[PDB]
Amino acid sequence: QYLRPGMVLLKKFLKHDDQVDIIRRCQKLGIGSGGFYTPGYRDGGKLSLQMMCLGKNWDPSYGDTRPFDGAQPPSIPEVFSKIVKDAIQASNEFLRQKARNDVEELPPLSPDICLVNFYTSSGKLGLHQDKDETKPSLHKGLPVVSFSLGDTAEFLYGDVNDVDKASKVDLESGDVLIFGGKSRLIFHGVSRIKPKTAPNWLTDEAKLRPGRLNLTFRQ
Ligand SMILES: O=C(O)CCC(=O)C(=O)O
Ligand SMILES: [Mn+2]
Repeated sequence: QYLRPGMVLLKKFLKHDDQVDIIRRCQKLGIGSGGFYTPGYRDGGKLSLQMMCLGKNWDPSYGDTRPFDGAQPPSIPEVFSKIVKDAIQASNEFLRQKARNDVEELPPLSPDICLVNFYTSSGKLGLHQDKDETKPSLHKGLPVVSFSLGDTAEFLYGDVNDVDKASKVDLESGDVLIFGGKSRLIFHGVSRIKPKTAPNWLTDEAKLRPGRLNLTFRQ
């Protein structure tokens, strides 16, 4: 649960039907206009990764359409935003209960982007900061809220671009991870996808392919 100031991991936060619904909506959004593509560049490097944005588009920074094909991203489903807000509320309640030092509290989020990352089993994403948001967003420490579904990721995090100084946590299917405030500019990334770790009920009900779906909400 508490990983460092303003960084909370909510285990198995996503409900059954919400996990299925997320996958089904992403499968459909993923094949249409503004769907998944293989990025030519990601800060930190990458392997076996495809992405698509909902809300604002995030290109190699932010815009209304993808330059390479002109497609407008699908908007962020209202259910996704609701679950983001619930995660932030639950984290703030936890932080209030944990207070001994200042009381910690994460800023609210009204996300206008969702980056959807899909990793196959050989997937990885190198260490980087989420630093492309506007200066006021960053200065306010508005959090990043990350959903995990499917196979488990080994997620690295730390203060610098060196794995030797990074911590590791597993992000398992259903987990929501939040980093804001003093943790907003952590270096972070995905070192490994653990094969064959997605819950069977999810693979079966959502017809989920091998790998991991991440949704990362910001601004
Ligand atoms: O897949 C993850 O959990 C990391 C997502 C991420 O850091 C990003 O795409 O900016
Ligand atoms: Mn990131």
